[PDB]
Amino acid sequence: QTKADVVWKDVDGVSMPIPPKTHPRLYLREQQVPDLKNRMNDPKLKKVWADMIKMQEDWKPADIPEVKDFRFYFNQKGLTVRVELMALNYLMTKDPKVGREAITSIIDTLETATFKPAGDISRGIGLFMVTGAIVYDWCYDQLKPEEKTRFVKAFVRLAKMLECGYPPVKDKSIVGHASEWMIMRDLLSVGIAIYDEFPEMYNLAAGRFFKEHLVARNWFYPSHNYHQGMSYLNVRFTNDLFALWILDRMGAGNVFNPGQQFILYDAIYKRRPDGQILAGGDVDYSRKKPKYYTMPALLAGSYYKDEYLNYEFLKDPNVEPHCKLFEFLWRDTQLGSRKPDDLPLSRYSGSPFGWMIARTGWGPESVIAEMKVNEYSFLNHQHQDAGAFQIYYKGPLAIDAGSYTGSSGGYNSPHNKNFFKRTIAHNSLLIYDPKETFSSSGYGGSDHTDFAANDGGQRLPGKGWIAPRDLKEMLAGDFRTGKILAQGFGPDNQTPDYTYLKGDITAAYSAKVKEVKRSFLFLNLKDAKVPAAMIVFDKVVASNPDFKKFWLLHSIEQPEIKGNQITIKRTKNGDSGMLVNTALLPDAANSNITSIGGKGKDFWVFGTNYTNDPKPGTDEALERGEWRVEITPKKAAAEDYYLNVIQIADNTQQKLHEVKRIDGDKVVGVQLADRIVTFSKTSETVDRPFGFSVVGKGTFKFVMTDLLPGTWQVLKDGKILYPALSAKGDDGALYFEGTEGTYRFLR
Ligand SMILES: CC(=O)N[C@@H]1[C@@H](O)[C@H](O[C@@H]2OC(C(=O)O)=C[C@H](O)[C@H]2O)[C@@H](CO)O[C@@H]1O
Ligand SMILES: [Zn+2]
Repeated sequence: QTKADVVWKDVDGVSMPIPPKTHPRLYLREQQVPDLKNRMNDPKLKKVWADMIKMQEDWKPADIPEVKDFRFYFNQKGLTVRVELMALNYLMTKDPKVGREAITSIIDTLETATFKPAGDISRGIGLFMVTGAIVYDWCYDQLKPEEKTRFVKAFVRLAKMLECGYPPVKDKSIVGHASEWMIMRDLLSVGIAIYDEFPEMYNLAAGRFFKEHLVARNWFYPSHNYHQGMSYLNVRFTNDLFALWILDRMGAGNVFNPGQQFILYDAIYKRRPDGQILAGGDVDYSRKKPKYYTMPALLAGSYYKDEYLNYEFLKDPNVEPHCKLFEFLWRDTQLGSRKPDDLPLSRYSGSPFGWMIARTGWGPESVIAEMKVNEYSFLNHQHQDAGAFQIYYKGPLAIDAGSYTGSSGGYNSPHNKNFFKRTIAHNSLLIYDPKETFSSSGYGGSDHTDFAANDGGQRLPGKGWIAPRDLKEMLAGDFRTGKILAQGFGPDNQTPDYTYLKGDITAAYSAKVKEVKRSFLFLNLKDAKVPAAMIVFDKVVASNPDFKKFWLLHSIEQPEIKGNQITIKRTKNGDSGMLVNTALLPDAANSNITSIGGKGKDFWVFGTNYTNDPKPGTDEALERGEWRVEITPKKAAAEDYYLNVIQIADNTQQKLHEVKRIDGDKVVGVQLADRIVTFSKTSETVDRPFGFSVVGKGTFKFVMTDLLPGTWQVLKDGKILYPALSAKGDDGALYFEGTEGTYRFLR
């Protein structure tokens, strides 16, 4: 970590650091050179070094693939490993000979290397460049002049092959491949290295980083989450952190908003007791291999001295071979670790996310609930899933359906364009305009289509469903998808009885709607037999009554529908959770409850099924799901309200809680167990007096939402009960306890 000591100057109105005139300055500075001897003698890093020396042997000829993937180069072997270890050895011994061998071992091949086109080859080329930059900066004072010219020219030749182009003016700065290794590690590392001879490279690489990449990352960082889904969180957040470490070790301090520290807590909250991670954005599923965020936990953990993240890394302290050197140089072996068992049970991610993760524990019995507004969309690996909810408990119950890969293909698959990334795949809301079109001409890198299917979902923002170049372009465009209206959890911070969230998601949709709102209320019922519930209350106003509205609930197994009750079970893979939904609004007379699914109908989108069967032996628990429940109004209307109450329990639980709808003037609500929860009848702010009646035994906990913040008064049976309570602005809510009787609220 150290304090910045380089000189800053504005370039085109943007402050940027200037590389110091001194070597070493890549991945470390002179200041930390003498500390390598101890890292060699630190046993936890002994194995790491041992591993790298093993990596020195060449690929045995017959085992070389022939299709030279990025997977082939990231599994680094042979000469390039050797020269890195020579260059390191040169820092440690100062020995002219050791340094000169590194320079001549690498230089010929660096200027000659050829790279056959293959999947994400820029990764290979980029890592080759790193190898070169290490020798160049680490052995700078052993370089002959002719050699520097040779190296500079080799680097430029290699740069011109990178996908972002050289100059690096191509692709995207918030998402996409240019948001990965090519600029934040690879191009940056070389530019730093050759700055004395050819500063243009640094000026371009870091130019774009500070002008674009950084600005866009600092903007969302304060909310401690990431937008690329729970798989690509790995590569993308890793490359942010490479920039972090690189520039700090250059002498530029931490250039990112320090909130970066808390981003990976979101992964921790999503860990299932079966070793898997809660789904989101582009992911696949497995029950064979637990998922880890090894590199992010390492880099962020060690830089910010964070024990919760460090523990995360300690789960599987095995870094990909091309990164073993960065473990060795940057890993904090002194830093401690803690299990997550003592963290608060709910975490909130503010603008531009508006996301709640809610839990009932950290052990085998944990319910895990996710609630999402989405203020903006980042595209790429993010799905158009505004308003979506997800519930796991002893297995996935209320699912985030579909899968990234399968029989359909991968990123470019029909299944991606037409189901996976679309609203229909999610526990959200559909409003079907038969005449809506969805421009997709810019999506993906293969198999381009001008349009994608109509799923009655949210728009495809951007110029044909591509991400914007950067934050400026984003904000000037059409990527806004909603607004957080209210949020909170309490009354205790550690074990909140409820978790609350409300968003206006109207902007996610086309002019087909006038207003779309969703209020989630998750209750931690603090009880083994039935440990959680979630109330969802929606307002949908369409530009045309004849636009069919849908409410969706996805599952793995077939749901049973019995009147106003929906029962979903897990009976496979050792899961045994149960979700039961009580449909309160629309009421039985205006409600159509229908299931769709089974073979041929699992990825169904109005007349067409976007087949995506797993590659044999994968997704063994079928978490890409096979069934969904649709709730539609019988009666065509511009304005409809949905009110659904979910309960979680073991699929062996006979008796659950009875759910009563509460109807007052101005408000609509739900009573179950000892919880009372109310909403504005119109889902707009309540600013006049209102009331309702409670009937039932014992003490109740009340959460009244949609209130005008200020001082409310609470009466019961005509007499003052709480002369003055305060509804605050963030949640617009009252919380209090009370027994049965007839209530009035004054303001
Ligand atoms: C700008 C963004 O929409 N670019 C797309 C790539 O993300 C996508 O590549 C897939 O995703 C990734 C990755 O982002 O790490 C790696 C693999 O190359 C792909 O699985 C490509 C694929 O055609 O399309 C877009 O250019
Ligand atoms: Zn999804």
